[PDB]
Amino acid sequence: TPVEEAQQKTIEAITKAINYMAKRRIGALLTIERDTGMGDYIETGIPLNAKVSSELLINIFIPNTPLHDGAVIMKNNEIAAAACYLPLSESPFISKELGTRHRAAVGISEVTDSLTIIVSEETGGVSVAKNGDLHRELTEEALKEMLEAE
Amino acid sequence: TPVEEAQQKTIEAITKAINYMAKRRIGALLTIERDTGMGDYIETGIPLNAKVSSELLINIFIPNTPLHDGAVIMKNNEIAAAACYLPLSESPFISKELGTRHRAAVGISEVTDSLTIIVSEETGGVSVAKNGDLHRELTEEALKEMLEAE
Ligand SMILES: CC(C)NC(=O)Nc1ccccc1
Ligand SMILES: [Mg+2]
Repeated sequence: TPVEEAQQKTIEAITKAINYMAKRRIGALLTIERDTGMGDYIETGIPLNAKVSSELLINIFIPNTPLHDGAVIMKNNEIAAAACYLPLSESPFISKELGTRHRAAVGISEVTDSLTIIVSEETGGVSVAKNGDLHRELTEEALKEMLEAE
Repeated sequence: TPVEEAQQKTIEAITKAINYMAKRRIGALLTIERDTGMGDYIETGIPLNAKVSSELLINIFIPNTPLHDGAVIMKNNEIAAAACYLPLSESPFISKELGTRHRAAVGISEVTDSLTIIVSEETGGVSVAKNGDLHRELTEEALKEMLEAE
């Protein structure tokens, strides 16, 4: 159906952008709003309300640019805003070598049902935060399964 | 009115982005649609349909990124698409040292009433193409006045 084709197109756009950033070890933080509304965090960023594309996602996260500092938040199949604030987790159970990008992803996942994708700037490793937990060292197959499950 | 305030915000966003890119010698090609519809050219690019911001305009044009090659086309207060094709002018009044961005800008200006801004990656100079003419080496003040008058 139209809705299904649109969801698959967005999943493909995300995975392509994530693959590009993982290869180049470009740090990234991408939160997908679900049932819990995140308007209050969207409002902290730069409004975009833009169509999703792998190209736009990549251009947002390029290091040392206006938009790369903070989270992209997606809502209703669009990029709602970039450079958004997310709350930092105080969980003592996050791997100690990880920094604020991952703690922000876990933090928003503690108070929403959202799914957040993180690319490490140190390793290019890809992880997902959901329900207060961080799922690390994901393959492409694993991230896709997570997006389809979501 | 709200229409006039939105226009002023878009002009402020455009001028801030152009000023930033000029200082850094970031090549840019930005066409503002007017009364002649540019749908045929918009459809050649990557759709964004995004709210304008100086930050997004800058991020689009960062060298060696997916979106930087080709024109950004704006429709009113939105970035409609990036990496768009524009036709190349054959006018003999284009300085011979100028490259394809300037020739594309004059080209679209010959078949539309649009206003196109170009930042040279060679010199950082700012120019505008309108009605088949290229006006070069604009001050910040002159550009803003041209946009306000448009
Ligand atoms: C060089 C690596 C880091 N290449 C990848 O493509 N990794 C990756 C990990 C999770 C999801 C998608 C891609
Ligand atoms: Mg002059």
